[PDB]
Amino acid sequence: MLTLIQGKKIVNHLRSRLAFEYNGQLIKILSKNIVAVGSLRREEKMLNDVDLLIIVPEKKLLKHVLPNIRIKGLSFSVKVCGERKCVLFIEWEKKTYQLDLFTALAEEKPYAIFFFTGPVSYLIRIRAALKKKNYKLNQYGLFKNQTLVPLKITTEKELIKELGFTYRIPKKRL
DNA sequence: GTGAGTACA
DNA sequence: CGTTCTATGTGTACTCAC
DNA sequence: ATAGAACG
Ligand SMILES: Nc1nc2c(ncn2[C@H]2C[C@H](O)[C@@H](COP(=O)(O)OP(=O)(O)OP(=O)(O)O)O2)c(=O)[nH]1
Ligand SMILES: [Mn+2]
Ligand SMILES: [Mn+2]
Repeated sequence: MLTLIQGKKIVNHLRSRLAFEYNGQLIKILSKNIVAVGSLRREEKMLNDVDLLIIVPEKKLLKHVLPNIRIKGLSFSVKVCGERKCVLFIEWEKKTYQLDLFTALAEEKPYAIFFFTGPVSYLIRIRAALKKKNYKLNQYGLFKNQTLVPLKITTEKELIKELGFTYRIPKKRL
């Protein structure tokens, strides 16, 4: 375990140091395209792991953008990886800590953040509401009866509100 | 080289 | 009848027949 | 959020 002060330090260092190797020359992951989520974005006092959400700008880099990932100048061991979820352990200070990573394309941004900030209890509650209205909300979208439901939205609030729910900051999300 | 059961969110 | 407790979801990456 | 069930 590690604190929000530790986490904040760790996430800030990484945002200089991320990139993936796309067939030789490695293309630099721009930090305006990475977003701290889960506990750290809710600003909980104590952290179990740092969970991060990378936004890809074309679909056909998902084949590359997590299983060929590098963090400059620091050690790590991989336990799992895929196109959209990739879990890593880090060596920080003398510390070993765990780092989840997650991807969505820009079309998906707020829903990935809303899904990934948690908390777990909030996600469990919030969904039942719309299953009662026979809708489905996921990392990627909002859908009904097998067809996506498009909305005129850009940020997470406009999503939560377009869904018809109290918007609140991630500290006390429940 | 399609398809159920599990692990971990 | 009011207060309170409780239940509630679903995708990714993996494994292991076939 | 939301509704049903257990309890005064
Ligand atoms: N724990 C958990 N998280 C889930 C689940 N489903 C979706 N999530 C989302 C919400 C979480 O905020 C996000 C990552 O959660 P984590 O497992 O890393 O923990 P979280 O960030 O909530 O805080 P933590 O790492 O426990 O200190 O994934 C689930 O079933 N369990
Ligand atoms: Mn976390
Ligand atoms: Mn996590």
